[PDB]
Amino acid sequence: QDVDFHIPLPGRQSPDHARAEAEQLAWPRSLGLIRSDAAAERHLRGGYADLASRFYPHATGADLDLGVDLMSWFFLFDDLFDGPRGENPEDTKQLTDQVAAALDGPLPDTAPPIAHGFADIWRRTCEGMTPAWCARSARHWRNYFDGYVDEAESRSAAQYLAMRRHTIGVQPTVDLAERAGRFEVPHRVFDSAVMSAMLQIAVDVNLLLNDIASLEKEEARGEQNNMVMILRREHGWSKSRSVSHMQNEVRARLEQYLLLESCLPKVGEIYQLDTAEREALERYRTDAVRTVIRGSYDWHRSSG
Repeated sequence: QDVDFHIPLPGRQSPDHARAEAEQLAWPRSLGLIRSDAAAERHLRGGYADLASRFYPHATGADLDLGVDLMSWFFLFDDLFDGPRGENPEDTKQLTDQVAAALDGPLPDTAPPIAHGFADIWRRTCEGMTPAWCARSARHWRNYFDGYVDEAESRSAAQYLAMRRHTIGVQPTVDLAERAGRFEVPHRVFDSAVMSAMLQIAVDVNLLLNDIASLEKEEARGEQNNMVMILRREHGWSKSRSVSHMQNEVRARLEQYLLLESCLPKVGEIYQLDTAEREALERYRTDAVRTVIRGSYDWHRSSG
């Protein structure tokens, strides 16, 4: 909670958010993901419908619900690896595969509820979008899953960031902004060195914000796979020099984000984007990439 940062983007949040936070439970309940009332309340206090409403400021009604549900599923799924299952590449994969199976076709009734939940989400993420968009999203989900498997394997900052960039969930998050918004950035521009650089900054910034906010919690339990802990190790720094340096890393990433944003008009020329395309890319910049950057910061300033 509350550490100062340099984030020059407009804070926004969906006008339909309250109604969204109110009906939050019907979904995870009906899919067996939350059984008892104390678990429901343990959920309400993570504040996932709030975060959804900042990542997806442009959404409403069922489109906002799909985001709320993604946010819920995200944390529910993450819990299942807090156990012993998290240090054995084979129990992780064991699970992973049953969830990732949903990307290829229908699931056997005997699949865990965390996998039927995911399928309900994906069935809704893709309906109405184009086949190619759909396939690009699926590719992203599979690395997410493999991210968890390559993490269980582990029993260096550049090595830490390396594995963390997949497990964080940013990309499939951003992908959902397109679906909720009902638009799609030009596929050829999505693959561009400039945009993927903007995407790598959204990811990096998110895990640095995240690692700072939860500093006192993972510390009390001995975890050494946290940016702060790792930064004192590699460099031999005091816990306060490790935190300032991260604020710096963020500040510098945000500076550059803006630099890249200015190269965007020229990038649209290079790809000879037409009028509609030039616009879908504008939406993507302001409604998907920006919101994932700012939404998280605004959120860590009250909830979760």
